Amino acid sequence: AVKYYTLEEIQKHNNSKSTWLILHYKVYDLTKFLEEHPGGEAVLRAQAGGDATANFEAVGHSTDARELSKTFIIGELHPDDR
Ligand code: HEM
Repeated sequence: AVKYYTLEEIQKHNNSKSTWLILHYKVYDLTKFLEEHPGGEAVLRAQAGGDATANFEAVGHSTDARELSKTFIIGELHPDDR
């Protein structure tokens, strides 16, 4: 299978580096994208844990981003979260 991650497991990644989150039932590791991500390592690290779909969408982001995200996809939201 793909190995989905629970909101909890994703929630464990919210300290300094470990920065995961859920964007439309999809998990994106951006731990090695903090300093890289133009928004500035802050909003990403803060919204880390999950429930950033609205935040991500609120920014809008472009096609390039939408595609990049897929390259950063680590899996999907656990089938026991939804
Ligand atoms: C799925 C992974 C993500 C990728 C690949 C990504 C990529 C990008 C890129 C390329 C930009 C440039 C803006 C543009 O012209 O489109 C950007 C800006 C931005 N992103 Fe992301 N992003 C991701 C996730 C997030 C998340 C989860 C948040 C919310 C916590 C976020 C918040 C922002 C903000 C605040 C900006 C700057 C807008 C501003 O305040 O001026 N991004 N992102």
